[PDB]
Amino acid sequence: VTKVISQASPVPTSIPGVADLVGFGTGGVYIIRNSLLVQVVKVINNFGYDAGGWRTEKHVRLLADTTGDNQSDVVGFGEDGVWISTNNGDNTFTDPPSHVLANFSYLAGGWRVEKHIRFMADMRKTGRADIVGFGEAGILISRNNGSSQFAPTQLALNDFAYAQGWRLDRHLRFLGDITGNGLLDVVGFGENHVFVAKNNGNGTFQPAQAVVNNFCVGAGGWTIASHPRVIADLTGDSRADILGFGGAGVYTSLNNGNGTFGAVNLVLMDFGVASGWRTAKHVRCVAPLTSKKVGDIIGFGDAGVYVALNNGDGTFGPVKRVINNFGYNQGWRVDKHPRFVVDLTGDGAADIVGFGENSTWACMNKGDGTFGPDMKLISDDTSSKGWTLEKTVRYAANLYA
Ligand SMILES: CC(=O)N[C@@H]1[C@@H](O)[C@H](O)[C@@H](CO)O[C@H]1O
Ligand SMILES: CC(=O)N[C@@H]1[C@@H](O)[C@H](O)[C@@H](CO)O[C@H]1O
Ligand SMILES: CC(=O)N[C@@H]1[C@@H](O)[C@H](O)[C@@H](CO)O[C@H]1O
Ligand SMILES: CC(=O)N[C@@H]1[C@@H](O)[C@H](O)[C@@H](CO)O[C@H]1O
Ligand SMILES: CC(=O)N[C@@H]1[C@@H](O)[C@H](O)[C@@H](CO)O[C@H]1O
Ligand SMILES: CC(=O)N[C@@H]1[C@@H](O)[C@H](O)[C@@H](CO)O[C@H]1O
Ligand code: NA
Ligand code: NA
Ligand code: NA
Ligand code: NA
Ligand code: NA
Ligand code: NA
Repeated sequence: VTKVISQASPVPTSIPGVADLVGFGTGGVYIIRNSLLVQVVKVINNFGYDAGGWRTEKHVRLLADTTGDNQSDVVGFGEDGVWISTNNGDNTFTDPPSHVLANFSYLAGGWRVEKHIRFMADMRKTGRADIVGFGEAGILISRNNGSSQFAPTQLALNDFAYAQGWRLDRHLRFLGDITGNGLLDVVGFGENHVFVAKNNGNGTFQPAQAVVNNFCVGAGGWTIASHPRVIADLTGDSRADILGFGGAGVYTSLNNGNGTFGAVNLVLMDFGVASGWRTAKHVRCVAPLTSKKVGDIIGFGDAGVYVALNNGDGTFGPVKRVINNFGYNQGWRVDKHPRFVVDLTGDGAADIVGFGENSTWACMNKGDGTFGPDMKLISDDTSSKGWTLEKTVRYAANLYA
């Protein structure tokens, strides 16, 4: 499946891949390298609640390859600027980090978690991640010129920002390739339309185009509170399609190939409000779980994990409960226990990992969207050891492969 960057998952993982685990703890940054010999390693005495004053409410902490060597670096949008610790290649990182740009931050640029969105993305196919912010006047990009040299911001597009009415309480913004050229374009679920903007390849976009009169708060009644939406390749043409978890169930609009979109269809009467699904208590994802390399549906519900497998064309097979765990009825809580659907084995079929009450747990995908037994990986990065949502950040991320 293709690289999609979203508000919900700003650190994309690779398909295929062997994702590592990263924790921005109170004392700093810790990693669990995906390997046969499992352990927790502290790598930076920074980017933490008690290690530099990092706060979920004011700052953004991410992983992205900022150098082009295919290793992920630690990036923090802090109080006064953007701070980077680079991956040394051997499960260590530079410490202290370096401040590379006095912008995209609370006091330098006036950026706010409540109003603005900050991502890291290779926007020009350089192999390096540029800074991309949806701010006040539009989308601002700082070009990564290599060797920690970040160009001052340029207004990539005068849209998808606070001045054009975009709000985190009402709308969704994504980066994803909707044309097939390998460049990340902008997809925005606005007030009355899904808009797209095509990437020019040089740090700017074409003007936005309304492509679907649906999936929005003012078109079809789609709320952030009840109806999560994603973009993902549902068909295998490498272009992002639209999928929504609506009232009745799952709605899709398939990309025509060029970033225009087809009809809106209800393709599955499950995973919606009508079948009991709730943003407050459940996790719904789209990720490849089989050899077809298209988006399948995963849902951490009450009784456990439910999957519907894509037939290969954006329609789905029956819903099956594949694991009687990671669900609400086994004590998993959206506000305490992060759960991710990511490739941990390198075969292209996404696995399940969860940071539980006492242990990190995983289940291996057998390659066909069925799973093995719940495996206990390690008793760290968990609630019981002080890792809370309010004070810490945890990701699955490809640090190397
Ligand atoms: C939240 C934040 O920006 N924290 C930074 C910290 O990472 C850095 O070590 C320090 C250097 O003086 O400056 C603080 O502002
Ligand atoms: C929150 C926000 O968008 N702040 C930007 C700032 O990052 C940029 O340096 C400046 C340049 O004019 O424009 C502001 O609007
Ligand atoms: C929040 C939202 O949807 N804002 C859009 C804006 O992006 C678009 O450029 C404008 C002109 O069509 O229409 C507004 O409603
Ligand atoms: C939030 C939601 O599910 N909205 C759907 C909308 O997308 C669909 O177009 C309409 C008629 O089919 O039914 C609404 O309930
Ligand atoms: C919120 C939730 O878990 N809903 C599930 C639904 O997906 C499933 O189709 C049904 C039959 O197993 O069981 C419900 O409890
Ligand atoms: C939220 C959480 O961690 N729940 C786990 C559950 O998945 C596991 O089946 C059980 C028995 O080991 O232990 C619980 O603590
Ligand atoms: Na790198
Ligand atoms: Na490196
Ligand atoms: Na900040
Ligand atoms: Na594109
Ligand atoms: Na597609
Ligand atoms: Na896998």
